[PDB]
Amino acid sequence: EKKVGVIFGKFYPVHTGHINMIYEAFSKVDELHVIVCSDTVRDLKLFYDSKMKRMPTVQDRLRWMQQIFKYQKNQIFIHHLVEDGIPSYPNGWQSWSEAVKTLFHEKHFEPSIVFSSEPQDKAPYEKYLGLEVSLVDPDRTFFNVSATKIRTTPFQYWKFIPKEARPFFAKTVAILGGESSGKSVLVNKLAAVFNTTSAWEYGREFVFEKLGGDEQAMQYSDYPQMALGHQRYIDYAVRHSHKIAFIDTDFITTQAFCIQYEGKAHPFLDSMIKEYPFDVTILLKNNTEQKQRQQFQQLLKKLLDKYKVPYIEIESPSYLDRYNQVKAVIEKVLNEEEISELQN
Amino acid sequence: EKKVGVIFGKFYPVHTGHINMIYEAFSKVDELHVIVCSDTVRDLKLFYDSKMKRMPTVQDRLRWMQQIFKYQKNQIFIHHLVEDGIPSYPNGWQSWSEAVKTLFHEKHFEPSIVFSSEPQDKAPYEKYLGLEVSLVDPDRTFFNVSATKIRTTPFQYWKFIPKEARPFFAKTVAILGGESSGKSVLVNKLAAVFNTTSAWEYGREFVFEKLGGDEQAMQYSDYPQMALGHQRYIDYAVRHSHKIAFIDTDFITTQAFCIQYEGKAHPFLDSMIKEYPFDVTILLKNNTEQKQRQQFQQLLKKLLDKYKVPYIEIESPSYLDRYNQVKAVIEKVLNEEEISELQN
Amino acid sequence: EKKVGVIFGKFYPVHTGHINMIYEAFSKVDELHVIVCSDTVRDLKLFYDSKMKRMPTVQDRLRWMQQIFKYQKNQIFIHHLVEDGIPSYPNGWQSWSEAVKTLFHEKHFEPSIVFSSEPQDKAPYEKYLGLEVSLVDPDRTFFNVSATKIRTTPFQYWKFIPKEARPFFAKTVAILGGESSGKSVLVNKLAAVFNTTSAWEYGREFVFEKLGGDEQAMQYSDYPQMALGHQRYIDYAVRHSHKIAFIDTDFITTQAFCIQYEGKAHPFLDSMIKEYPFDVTILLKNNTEQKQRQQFQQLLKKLLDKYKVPYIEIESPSYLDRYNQVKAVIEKVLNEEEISELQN
Amino acid sequence: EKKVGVIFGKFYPVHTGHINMIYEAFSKVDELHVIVCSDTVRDLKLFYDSKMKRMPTVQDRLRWMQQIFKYQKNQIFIHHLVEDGIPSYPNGWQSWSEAVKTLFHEKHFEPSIVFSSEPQDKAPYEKYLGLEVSLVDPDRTFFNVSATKIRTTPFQYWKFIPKEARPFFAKTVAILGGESSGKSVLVNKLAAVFNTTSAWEYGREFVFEKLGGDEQAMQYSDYPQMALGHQRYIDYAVRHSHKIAFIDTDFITTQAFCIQYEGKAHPFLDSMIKEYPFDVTILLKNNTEQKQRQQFQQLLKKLLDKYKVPYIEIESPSYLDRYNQVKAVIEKVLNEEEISELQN
Ligand SMILES: NC(=O)c1ccc[n+]([C@@H]2O[C@H](COP(=O)([O-])OP(=O)(O)OC[C@H]3O[C@@H](n4cnc5c(N)ncnc54)[C@H](O)[C@@H]3O)[C@@H](O)[C@H]2O)c1
Ligand SMILES: NC(=O)c1ccc[n+]([C@@H]2O[C@H](COP(=O)([O-])OP(=O)(O)OC[C@H]3O[C@@H](n4cnc5c(N)ncnc54)[C@H](O)[C@@H]3O)[C@@H](O)[C@H]2O)c1
Ligand SMILES: NC(=O)c1ccc[n+]([C@@H]2O[C@H](COP(=O)([O-])OP(=O)(O)OC[C@H]3O[C@@H](n4cnc5c(N)ncnc54)[C@H](O)[C@@H]3O)[C@@H](O)[C@H]2O)c1
Ligand SMILES: NC(=O)c1ccc[n+]([C@@H]2O[C@H](COP(=O)([O-])OP(=O)(O)OC[C@H]3O[C@@H](n4cnc5c(N)ncnc54)[C@H](O)[C@@H]3O)[C@@H](O)[C@H]2O)c1
Ligand SMILES: NC(=O)c1ccc[n+]([C@@H]2O[C@H](COP(=O)([O-])OP(=O)(O)OC[C@H]3O[C@@H](n4cnc5c(N)ncnc54)[C@H](O)[C@@H]3O)[C@@H](O)[C@H]2O)c1
Ligand SMILES: NC(=O)c1ccc[n+]([C@@H]2O[C@H](COP(=O)([O-])OP(=O)(O)OC[C@H]3O[C@@H](n4cnc5c(N)ncnc54)[C@H](O)[C@@H]3O)[C@@H](O)[C@H]2O)c1
Ligand SMILES: NC(=O)c1ccc[n+]([C@@H]2O[C@H](COP(=O)([O-])OP(=O)(O)OC[C@H]3O[C@@H](n4cnc5c(N)ncnc54)[C@H](O)[C@@H]3O)[C@@H](O)[C@H]2O)c1
Ligand SMILES: NC(=O)c1ccc[n+]([C@@H]2O[C@H](COP(=O)([O-])OP(=O)(O)OC[C@H]3O[C@@H](n4cnc5c(N)ncnc54)[C@H](O)[C@@H]3O)[C@@H](O)[C@H]2O)c1
Repeated sequence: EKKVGVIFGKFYPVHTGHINMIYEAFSKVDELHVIVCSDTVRDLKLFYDSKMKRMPTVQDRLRWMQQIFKYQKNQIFIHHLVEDGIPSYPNGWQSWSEAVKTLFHEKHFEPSIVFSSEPQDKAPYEKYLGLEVSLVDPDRTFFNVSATKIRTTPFQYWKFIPKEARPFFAKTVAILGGESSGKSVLVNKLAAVFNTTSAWEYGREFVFEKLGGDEQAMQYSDYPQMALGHQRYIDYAVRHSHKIAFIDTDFITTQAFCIQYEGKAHPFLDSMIKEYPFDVTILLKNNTEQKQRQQFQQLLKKLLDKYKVPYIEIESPSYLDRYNQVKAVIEKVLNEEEISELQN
Repeated sequence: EKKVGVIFGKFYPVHTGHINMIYEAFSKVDELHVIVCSDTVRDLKLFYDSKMKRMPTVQDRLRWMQQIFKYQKNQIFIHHLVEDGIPSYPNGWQSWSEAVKTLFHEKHFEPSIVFSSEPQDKAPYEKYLGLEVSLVDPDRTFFNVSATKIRTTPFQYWKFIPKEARPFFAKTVAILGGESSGKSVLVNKLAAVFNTTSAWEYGREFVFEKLGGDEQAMQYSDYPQMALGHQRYIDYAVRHSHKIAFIDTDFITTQAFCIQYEGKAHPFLDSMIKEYPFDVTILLKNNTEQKQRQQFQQLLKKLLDKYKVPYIEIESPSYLDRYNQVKAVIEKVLNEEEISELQN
Repeated sequence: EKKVGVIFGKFYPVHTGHINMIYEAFSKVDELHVIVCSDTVRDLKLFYDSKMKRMPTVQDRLRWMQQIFKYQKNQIFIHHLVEDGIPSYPNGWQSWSEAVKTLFHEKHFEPSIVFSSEPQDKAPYEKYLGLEVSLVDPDRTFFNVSATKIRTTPFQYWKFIPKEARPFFAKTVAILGGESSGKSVLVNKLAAVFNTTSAWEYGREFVFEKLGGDEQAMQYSDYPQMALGHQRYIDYAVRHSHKIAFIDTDFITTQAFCIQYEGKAHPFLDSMIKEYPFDVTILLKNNTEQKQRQQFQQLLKKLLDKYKVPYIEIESPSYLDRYNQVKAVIEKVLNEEEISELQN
Repeated sequence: EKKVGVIFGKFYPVHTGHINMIYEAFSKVDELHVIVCSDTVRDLKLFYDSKMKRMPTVQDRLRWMQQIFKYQKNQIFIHHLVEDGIPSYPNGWQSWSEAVKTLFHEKHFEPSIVFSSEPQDKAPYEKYLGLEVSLVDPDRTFFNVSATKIRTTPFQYWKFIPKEARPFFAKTVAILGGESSGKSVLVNKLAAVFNTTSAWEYGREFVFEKLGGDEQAMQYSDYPQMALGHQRYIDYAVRHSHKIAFIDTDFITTQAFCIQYEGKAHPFLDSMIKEYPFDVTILLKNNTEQKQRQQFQQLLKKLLDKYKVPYIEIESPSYLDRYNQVKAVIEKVLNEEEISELQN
């Protein structure tokens, strides 16, 4: 025999709600085929309509599934269905089931049962696709969540967002400032206090070594690697972030460091800057315990100003203070919003 | 010059409160020495007084620190101080500072400053050890927590327990039952619903292969490895557990499997059984959709009964039901307690 | 359409020769099914006939394949075929192709092409199974190797053995001796000199801490974990061994340590001892630079003697010497053999 | 007391010879300080004098040590000594020992013994630094190797180069060609045959999906990640390369793919191209079993030609052939050299 089932979704994004369902259906079959359906214009409207920074590609999405069901990749399959031109959901099944059928051929599989919620699809599935259907928790008894709720307010529904997607819904807070090191501790204490992650300044060991005598501790061709490692860090922090990820330094800090020590810029750091924007950038100013430091900060603003980097500069007299000021803004990110130079 | 500081603690256990502090002190020094102080009898009373399953050894403790501050192991050091015979805290400093001094010699380091909270120690530190002292968040402004609070009610203070210790405060729930597979899905759905982890049945692929024809899919010398892998799983689940970790099958299930198929027992599975007890063991019985299954369950109870394994057997007519029954008990673990055959 | 191919083998063991082939066939199909065929008695004769320490189970074998082709597990499948009762290779195809057919049904796949070498199978495959066949490097142009060559002399054909199997063909050399620490360095220098791996003594840090004052640095309930970690180490060393893996200490050393400090034994260490034998055990004696050490060595021999642990004791006056003596024996393992108390 | 030793080196590069030594010295001390000494102009001459592609920075070097002795970072330390202006080796000790002394202060450590080979240094060390010295294998009995031998002919001394450095001495061979897929298999078969590694084309799954209908399977903003993953791969391949690492596709192939499908280029791919050159680039042409393929190859040469990418184009009628042609060139890399469009 060999039972075989299908599933359709937009998975924009994928929540523990879908996830659970998919496993459920999977325990009822020997082989399950999971379809990620996209609509260039529809998807596009949902993205812009939301407040998501970057938009998840079809690839980004397929990959989420591809990953979530890796251990079972030998039974659970994942395909992409393109529904462009095909009339809006309520009615188009004739036109839709066409492509579905097409997929089933060029992908060589014939499902005989479909899983879902949205009862309103049973008959139609039965009609145009002619399959046995099976409702599964439509009342949302388990996993009281939706792609729209998460897409609208990520933080209120965080426990429902799989770690594969987190990158499209987490917020990164980068903290620029002088070698004060107060930064790093503050960056760590914050993550601690907010039960979340942080991503150190990659190569901080040499930064401190240079800055000190050693002119060769950090040189022009080092920067690229340094940046790339700082990236490895950030990604772990996001992958595991609770809602926000504190990032010690940012790529601009690295491009700043370079320039100051070589007079040159380095196209690679430039590229990184444009590739990995941050959600919130905070600038720390101090002046109470004289060198070339004031020059770095000068340089940071200049570089920050270019690139059009929205940032909110903090000035403070003592540690404990700075901590509060920052903690304050963050608190507004975890809820409130619209900052830009903050409500001060 | 080269500034150098010390810290004393019992770290029973270690919370994000201590952790934070230690980093703080660390940013004020080039080299920090962290002392884990033990008292055979004192420690012993605290353990038994609590409701912790296993007791953390001196090694277990040193290792927590050893690990938490691994990346900084080149500046932050960790030592063990034995305060047995030395009179109870309030007064004994003369007798205590003796050993401290002894450590500082046989460990070749001379700190010149000490960090802590508990102001009541400044003068004494200044007195008997003669060091500069520095209060740090005594009001517990950040990290409103204590070794006693966590030691008393782990779950209420979970966000304060580092993942290194979790094993001594998390609870494992093992679910025994037939090949029903409903187990596995249920075991996963549970972890999902409770935003926590689960540890699959290692080698489930072959279990299902055997059980089916293939008598060679799982044979006597396989068991040891199988068990050990199931262990790798459990440990990840605990290391990352939210408060509880659902464990598909247990070592007894493996020893049961063996016996049934070889007539023998296997000393190794036996050892594993006695080494890794579980916090809660749940037994699933079914009888509504006839083979040799009833024999396995029979065998499970026999093995469960020996070993003195406290367990609570669940009987149920349909999936959705079983789910509720289980979910019920769990809910009592996350709060209430004392079950043993449950309040039914 | 959807092309689909099969492959048959004993894979006892699996060499880069099979591996290569399988990928080759895989690039010619959309879906490849790889059959591991076993014969209780045949396999059994091949094992005993060889000089392999432990025998690879059907599970051990399926797992090798299961692993080697993990990334492709969604297209390349692996099945077990039982050919017991079925007449010896040359003739039995009628009886053999029966089961093959049976598998193809209860496993729901119908291949239409078979890959192999051994031309002598084309017609028969064409005959009894009726499939298109395709020779692939029968002249062994690439991968001049065989399951028998490796099974006979592993070391001469090491470059052909995948790391998944290495455990069944690598040799472990454990080195027991006093805290001399000369051990560890020697154990490392050896691996270095022989461009191979080594597996440290897990928890050496505390061993040295105990042995010194700290009676609580290593206590009875620590041993189990310590052992298990030492195991994690050994396995990495084997997984990556060049031909041999130097192991600092052995499980008996741990059971010895225990006894000496608790008077008890600990069933768990006992189990480990019986589970993980070593290929060569070397004993280091010294007496030139008085404590309780002579007692440990005494204890090691007593424990070694029981368990029936074949071992070769080395006595030496200075480091450089010991190094040569050891290096000597090893050299005989990489080639010659039969030692037991060595050729001295 | 607390014994403490130093070591000086250029470590250009670091071989298992140095490594071994350093551990040796380490077993004779409680704390060892390892100095990496650089000379802008000297180092620079050694690099150019050799045939190394990229030059190891001071950072690259410190990091090698920093890494090799990570597990022991709490006792073995690593420092950088700048000997610029200080007269050439044979004589300058007065001027050299000055800085050494300076380091010992600003780095707060006072060694009382020095390790090395090169006896000719004992007295001088004794003289200008006044330390107890200790020869260690000067006859190069163990580890018959030198920084110059490796720096001159890496492959002949591969077993002596730690995996941390491999990147500066391994060779990467990238293989460009059409979706033929013959590439990938060939790229893998090569690594197999040469007992070495390979780094697949990251995201090959979608490449093949696009190329086929799916215009959304791989879009403009995907490229950056794709590239970066292909990088993760290459780095593993080098880190573990035997002497050479076969790389499926190269960054130009990715920039080519982009352009062809968006008409644009993407600055990021551009940056990657300039950052990660390859040692040998091979181009595969085919014309025997018509689409838009000929256009890609056209595009590859255009992009290859720009960037000034030295490449050797291979034309061949059948697989087996191509394999030989390639295998041929490689064989010349493992020994001979100077190719550029090859000796054909
Ligand atoms: N044009 C047409 O006529 C036509 C007809 C049928 C389908 N379609 C397309 O097929 C796709 C199907 O999309 P969809 O509605 O399934 O997208 P979706 O991502 O919202 O839902 C995926 C599945 O998850 C289930 N689910 C969601 N949240 C759940 C929760 N909290 N608990 C349990 N289950 C939960 C849903 O019932 C659904 O079957 C769409 O692209 C749609 O436009 C089009
Ligand atoms: N907060 C950070 O940015 C950061 C970066 C590197 C390492 N670490 C910590 O150092 C310890 C081990 O260091 P090591 O000796 O392996 O040095 P390392 O540089 O080799 O560490 C790499 C390890 O750090 C982990 N890691 C990477 N980015 C991380 C992040 N943002 N947050 C937490 N972990 C991250 C990785 O999973 C990996 O196992 C771990 O506790 C690790 O968490 C933290
Ligand atoms: N017998 C004697 O006369 C004598 C005298 C002095 C010390 N001692 C011994 O020294 C050891 C010191 O133990 P301890 O009191 O530090 O143990 P502890 O583990 O409770 O505290 C460790 C440190 O963490 C700080 N801390 C704890 N919770 C915190 C939080 N939430 N936020 C910020 N900081 C926090 C504490 O102030 C303390 O310095 C004990 O073993 C004690 O018996 C004995
Ligand atoms: N829930 C489980 O018990 C369990 C066990 C193994 C793998 N997995 C999952 O399978 C996927 C990868 O499988 P694979 O192809 O590497 O097979 P694998 O058996 O090699 O997986 C080992 C991997 O699983 C992770 N892992 C181990 N125990 C785990 C646990 N209890 N919960 C979650 N992760 C655990 C480990 O960190 C490791 O990376 C991951 O998503 C992993 O989480 C889950
Ligand atoms: N009783 C019967 O009548 C009968 C009939 C047919 C098959 N069988 C069974 O089918 C199984 C087939 O075993 P097998 O002979 O394939 O075992 P095998 O493990 O030696 O070979 C597996 C495959 O690898 C290929 N191969 C091996 N070394 C190679 C190298 N260096 N380079 C390239 N290719 C290489 C072989 O040609 C073969 O197809 C056996 O169990 C056999 O007894 C039985
Ligand atoms: N030779 C050994 O037995 C051994 C054991 C542990 C660590 N190490 C080395 O220490 C360094 C990192 O230490 P850490 O800070 O992560 O401590 P750790 O104890 O956490 O190291 C575990 C790491 O060591 C590796 N490892 C495990 N057994 C190994 C073995 N026999 N040989 C080589 N590597 C092994 C594992 O893959 C893992 O990444 C690495 O260079 C590692 O090779 C060696
Ligand atoms: N200008 C001056 O007067 C003066 C005086 C003394 C030292 N120095 C500087 O100090 C540094 C010392 O450099 P170096 O000569 O040690 O560099 P190196 O990298 O070649 O050697 C490092 C160490 O490894 C040992 N070693 C190398 N290969 C070995 C092998 N195969 N087996 C065993 N041991 C091996 C060497 O004996 C040496 O002590 C240089 O920068 C040198 O110029 C300068
Ligand atoms: N040859 C390759 O380029 C390449 C790339 C990825 C994975 N793989 C193989 O796939 C298997 C596991 O895949 P997965 O399910 O984790 O997918 P994955 O993409 O998550 O695999 C990442 C894993 O592949 C290893 N890896 C990365 N680059 C590698 C390289 N060039 N050569 C060998 N290993 C490399 C990494 O160490 C890591 O454990 C392993 O056998 C791995 O070797 C190979």
